[PDB]
Amino acid sequence: ANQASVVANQLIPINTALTLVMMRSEVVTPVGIPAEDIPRLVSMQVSRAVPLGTTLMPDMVKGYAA
Repeated sequence: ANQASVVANQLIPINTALTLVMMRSEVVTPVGIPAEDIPRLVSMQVSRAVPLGTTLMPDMVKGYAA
């Protein structure tokens, strides 16, 4: 029900390390990576370009394990 996920706040280009300006928290379905994990994600790289408005999913961040 009101579980928040990381949603792309701007285009995140392929193989660019994530900065906190790139990530917002939002309740959406399907559930993706929990909002709580935004601190962890900083400096990790995404494996594909993530468009504005897209929920970050585990399989899009290289090196992610929850």
